Order: sequence, then C-alpha cells, then structure tokens
Amino acid sequence: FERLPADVSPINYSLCLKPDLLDFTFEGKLEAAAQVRQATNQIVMNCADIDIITASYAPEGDEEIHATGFNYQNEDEKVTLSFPSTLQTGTGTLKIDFVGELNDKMKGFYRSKYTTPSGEVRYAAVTQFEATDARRAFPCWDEPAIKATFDISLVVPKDRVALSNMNVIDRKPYPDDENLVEVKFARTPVMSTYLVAFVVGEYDFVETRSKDGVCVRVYTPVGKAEQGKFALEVAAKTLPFYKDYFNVPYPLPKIDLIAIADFAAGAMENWGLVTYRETALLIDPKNSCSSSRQWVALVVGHELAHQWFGNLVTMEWWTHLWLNEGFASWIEYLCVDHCFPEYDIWTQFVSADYTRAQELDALDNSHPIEVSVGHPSEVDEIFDAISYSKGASVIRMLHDYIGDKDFKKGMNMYLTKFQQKNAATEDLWESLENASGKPIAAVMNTWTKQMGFPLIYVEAEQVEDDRLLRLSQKKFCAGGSYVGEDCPQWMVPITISTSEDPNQAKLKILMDKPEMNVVLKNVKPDQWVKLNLGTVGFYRTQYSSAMLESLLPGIRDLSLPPVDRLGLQNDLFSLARAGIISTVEVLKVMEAFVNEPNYTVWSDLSCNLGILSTLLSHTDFYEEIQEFVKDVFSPIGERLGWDPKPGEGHLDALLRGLVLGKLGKAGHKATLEEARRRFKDHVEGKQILSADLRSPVYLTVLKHGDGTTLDIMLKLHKQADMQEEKNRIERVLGATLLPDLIQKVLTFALSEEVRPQDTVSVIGGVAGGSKHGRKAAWKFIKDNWEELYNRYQGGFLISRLIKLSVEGFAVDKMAGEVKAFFESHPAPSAERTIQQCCENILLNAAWLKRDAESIHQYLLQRKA
Ligand SMILES: [Zn+2]
Repeated sequence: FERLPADVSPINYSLCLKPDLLDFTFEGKLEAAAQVRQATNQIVMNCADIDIITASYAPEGDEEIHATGFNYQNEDEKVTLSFPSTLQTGTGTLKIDFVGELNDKMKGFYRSKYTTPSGEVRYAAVTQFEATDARRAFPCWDEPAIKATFDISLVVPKDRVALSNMNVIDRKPYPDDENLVEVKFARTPVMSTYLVAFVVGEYDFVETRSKDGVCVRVYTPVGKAEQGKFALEVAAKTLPFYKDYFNVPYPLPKIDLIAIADFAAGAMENWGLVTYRETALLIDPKNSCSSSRQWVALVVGHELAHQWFGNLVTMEWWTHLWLNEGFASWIEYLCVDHCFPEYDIWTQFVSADYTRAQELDALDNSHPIEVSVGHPSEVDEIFDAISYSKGASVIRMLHDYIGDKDFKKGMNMYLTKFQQKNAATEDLWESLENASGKPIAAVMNTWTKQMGFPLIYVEAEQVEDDRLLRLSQKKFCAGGSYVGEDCPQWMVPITISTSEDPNQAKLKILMDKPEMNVVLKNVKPDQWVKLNLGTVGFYRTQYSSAMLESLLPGIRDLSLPPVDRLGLQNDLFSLARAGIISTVEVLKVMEAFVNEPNYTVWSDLSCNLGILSTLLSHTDFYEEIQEFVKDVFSPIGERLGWDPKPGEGHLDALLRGLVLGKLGKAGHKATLEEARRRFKDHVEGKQILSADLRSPVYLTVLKHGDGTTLDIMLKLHKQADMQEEKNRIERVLGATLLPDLIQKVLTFALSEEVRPQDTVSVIGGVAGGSKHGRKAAWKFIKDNWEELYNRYQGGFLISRLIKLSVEGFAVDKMAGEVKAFFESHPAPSAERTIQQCCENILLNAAWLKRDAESIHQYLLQRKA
C-alpha cells in the first residue's frame, strides 16, 4: 500500500449532493479548489462506487482542461484523472460532476430504513465516512492528514430536514423541481474528510443553549422529542467542562446530536453533527432501564470529547487511532464523574476497560498497543479490546503520573499548537513533557511499543518510624512466571497510600529499575500500606503475607476506597489462579468483605467466586465451598432484604438481585424458602414479583425444584407476552439439576418455540448450571453438531457457543478432547476461540490439581 502522490493537495471542497430517494441513488457536483505542488499530467484521488460523468481542471484565470483519461481501481479505491497537458504549479479549480448510490452497506452515503409514527417504511440519507468511506459519497483525498475546508449543499424536499457539520446559511428553492429546496451550509474549518457529515430525513428536535453560548440540539425520530431531553442537558453541560479543561472554546457555532433508527456504527463523532442510535441516545420511559441515564452520560461525553481531541487535532495516520479513541475513552469518565459524582464512575471503569485489558494482555498471542498500520484495512485486524481498553488505561495511569495540573497545561499546549493540523503520538508526549518536565516519551514507549504488563511484588520492613519497601517487577502471565529470556521491563509510575491517608498519595514514584527500594517516612507498624492508589497504574500488585494481613482491617472498616478494594480482590484471584499465591490465602480475605456495600465490588466478587465454585464442582467437597459462599453473602443479604427500602438507588436493586441469586444457588435455606413464596404467588396470580427479583427467584426455585417446577417455567415462557420476559427465562432454564430435565432444556433450545439467535443462551445456561449439565451440554452439541454447525457457521454465535460450553471444564484430558473434536469437525471462524478455551481449560486444570486438597483442608478447619 502507498498513499496518494500529494502532488495536488486540496484547499476547499464545494459539494452539492441531491439525494435521489426511492431510487436509492444520488448525483452531485464537486468544485474543489486545489494547489498543484508539483507539475503533473494526472491527479490521483480516492473514489469508490461512483462513476464520474466529466471532470476538468481550471487553473487560476485560465480555461479549463477537460480530463480525457479515467482509471478506476476498485481494489485500492483510487482513481487517476489524466489530462492532455501538464497542469503546472499554481492554484486551480477541479470541477467534477458524478453520480453515486445510497447503498445498503451502512457505509459512506447510504440509506437508513426508518418507520413513520404510522408505518409506510421510509428511507433516509445518512452518512458515515470513518474510516475510508468518504470516497463513496464524493471523490476526494480521503486521508486524515490531507485536511481542507468543505462547502456542503443539499437539494432536499421541503418536507425533510437537512443537517450537516455547520449551520444553514441559505435555503433557496430549486428551479428544476418545485418540490425541492437547495440548503447551503456554512464553510467548515480545516478538517479531515472522514469527519464530514450530512443527513437527510424527518426529525424532531429539542434545543438549549450552553453557558458558552453554543446552540445545542438533540434530533429525535418523529414524535420522540421529549426522549432526547436528558441527552440535551448532558451535552449542554459537557461543552463547558471540556472548555474549562482544555482552555479552548468549542470550535464550531453549533452542536447537533441526532438519534438514528438502527444506526449500525453505533455512534460517530462527526464535527458538529454527532450521530447515535436511538437505543443509545434517547431514554424511553417505558422501555429504558435504570442505569440508562448513566450510559447516555458516557456516550455523550465520549463523542463530545472528540470535538477537541480528534477533530480539532487529528491523528497523522490510522496508526495513532488507539490514542484518539483511548483518550476519549478515559476523559469520558472524567467528565461524567465531575457532573455526576454519585455514580462513582471510576469504579465501573476499572471493572470494564481495565480488568478486561489485563485479561487479554496476560495471555498468549497478545500485541502492543501501537502497531504500524500500512493498508487502512489492517486497522480492523490489529485493533481490538487491547488497543482501546489498555489504551484508555495507560492514559489514566499517565494522567495520575503527570498530575491534573500539568496534564491540563500540556493538553492546552497540544491543542493550540496542532489546531486544524495533524500530529502523531510522539507529538503528544512532547507537549506533555514540556509542561511537566517528566520523561513522558521514554515511559510511554514501554507501555506502547511492547505487549504485556508487569507484576509488582512489594515487601515491607519496619525501620524505626519509617517503613522500608522492597519492590521488584516481572512480566505477569495468567499461567504463572513468564517463560522467556527477553525479560521485559517497564517504567512503572507507582502511587502509594497508607491508612493515615487512604484517599491521597503518600508517595509517588517511578520504577525505572528491575528492583527498587522505597522508604515511607513516619509510617507506624499499626498502619497498612496500599500500592496503586485508585488502581490507576496498569499492573498487578503482589503483597507479602504480612502486608496482605495489614490490609484486612482496611477492607473491613471500608477505609480502603472501593476502587482499591476492587483491584486488590481482582489481583488476588489472578495471582492464585497463576500459582503465584495459594487459593487458601485468597479465601481468608473473602471474610473481610462481609461489610462491602458497593455493587461493583460484589459483582466482581460474585464473578470470581463463581469461577472458583464451578471449578471446585469437579471435587468431592462442592458442598464445602457452597457453605463458604453462603457465609460471605449472608450479611449483605440480610442488610438488603427482599423489598426495596425507602429511598434506595438503582444499584441497590441490582445488588439485591445479585446477592439473592448467589445465596439461592448456594442453597441458603432462608433464601430458598422465601423465593418459593414469591414464585408460588407469582404463578397463581396473587402478586406478580418485581422484574428485579425475577431472575434470582427463577434460578433458585428451578435449581432446587423438580419436573413440576420446570413445566411451570415452560408454561411461563410459551405464554410469555413479550420477548424480554422470554429471554429472562431462557437464561435460567439451565439451572435445573436433574439429568432428564437437563436433556429436556437442551431439546427445548432447538425447538420452534426458541428463536435461533437465543438458542446459544439456553445451552449456555445449561453448561454453567452444574458439572453434569456442562458435560451434557458438551455432548449435546456433539450429537447435534451437523444442525448446530449449519445454523451459526461463519458467525459470532458459533464462537460464543463453543466458549460458553467448554470454558468450564477443569480436566486437562478434556482440553485435548475439544481440540480433537474440532480437528475432525472443523470450525474455521472460531479458530481463535478454541485456542483461548484450550489454554483456559489447561489453566483451570493445573489450578485445580495444585490447590484442591489445600482448599479442602482449609474449609474443614475453618468450620471448626
Ligand atoms: Zn470515539
């Protein structure tokens, strides 16, 4: 792959598109003011799905020279326009009229099917250019570093709204068609082609004015303007936040957020015309959830952050796309936390992007964040959950290492320097290094140019009133000690806190050595020391036995902040699974979480303990681990109770469902008895139970029930009114333990009553229900493999079916059985999932064989 010759660079695009609705085509003429930087007889542009009618180049004050040479290259999406004579150095005007198609590929200038408040089913002209789809709406230099200005004009019917990046400056009628009106927009600033936008359709709107004076609007489908009210007030507060943080005002005169029906791309940060899907922007009071208002605040703060970082300063090439998306994925939480501190959104960030990035970065076949991108198709291949989640995580670690003071100063220097220009990743490290005086380029190279993350072991020794800390780093792997003689090293900024001040840094350091000693002044032995305050650093911490015991009071009295308790527990399970520490040592810490009130902490607690419970189901003491789980969740269960208390939040309703479901599955007698009261009153029409208590009650009564309970659930599903109620049952049907009922649920999955896209959910619940239910699910998909393979081959569902079925196995002999099955019955699209699952089975197998009897003897001694 090679970029455009750059002998002719654009200056201003004058576009006038007439979307031909019903015919699903469009015609448009382009007057592109350009500069010939080098004498050439041909101009090379990007173009796809567009046939040029005629094209001519008119130099300044001269007659136009029509192009008599066309060359369409579809594999490279580039077209060469040859001319009889050399165009020579200077400024000219390239005039190109052409015709295009409003395709159904949800890319470029395509058609978007929407339904009126009555029906009829109409289509709209919606745009989407990122990454390289602007060449499908009009021929252009479709590269982010080839910036120019845009004059957008649209010839739309009178009964349809036409929006674009800028505001409307003229609305003159169309001469050839009285039913059409040409809408001309203002001239955009210097910007990239992939950020241009224009939409034609029928939309209602709600408007407001931000404190900066910017006109804010939220465009909704016809008849849903009230649903975009919340997104409006969030966007109205988001702009002043980024204005104060960047010390740079909003670069455009207006901001528009339009909700589109079934928008495939989800959300696009088009400069001045941010597009969303209505299921992610609007809040339907009779269909939305509880945390929906939280999800809207995040998606608004993310795309509005791109209006500065991404649109005002654009990446030089797609190699730096991780930094564009990683920064926005981090600062979106900073914006929501400032406007809504009652969310404690940083605890959910650690539970989302942070932990998911550490899972992938600790396994084989990982890759560094920044990878050189040649062809723009290589993007979709080498960027995944690693480049974005770990990308946002290293930005958070960098912000804490810099400090909010110097970080704001460096970003203001960065934006003002490269405004309406392009910059690389190294340019950002320079602007931050100038404002902070810290070696940012050197530190960030260890986190971007190599894969993996370090494990920080810390040991403590009391020296007078100070405490000496001995730190060492090594590459962390989910299997254990990293086998390899390269010995990776990281420059690790580490924030340390003590019990005297658990919410602010006791000492900030930078570990640029494999081993390093640190002295914490005035630290009494009765005080605990916590590494990685706020879990801002992208690394795992292994505490010594003495240091871990010192942290136990901090967990119990909640003095350790919730984000720190979340990261501490998550590291312990990873280290125990990797064989670095014993599982018994982790189980003793679980007893200190009995006072945990935070929902996010319990969610990760329940997830980790669920992995261990299903692992220990292969042993002869599965009753002992269930009794252990009941003791951990009993106090929080009694605190929450069964009915909502006066003045609860939305997380408290979610936390009640998680705790009660955990106790119900573990056999908690008081929970099982109450769940049967609610379930028998729900099926007899005496008092329908809440939707929050519905899933835990179903799980509890079905696991401890019989064939009568299963028939009741099947009657509740075949009679279920909506689809949502059906899915809530399909996930819990696998909780039955009786073999003949398990086979009945598996056969029910492939029946006509269950839709094929939800069949994997039913079988998934069977594999996760019990040990024999997992073996029955694995045998079920082998006997019916011909039907199941024909159903979901080449799709996402076949990888999800294999994942949910075999990941629970804890026998190393079983890992060799799933590998031998897919070598005789190939599944090509799920080749990567089989390798990850086989490595996960062997990991759980070694983990199980190493710590089985140790856990057993710990549970027996603890009970006495
Ligand atoms: Zn983004």
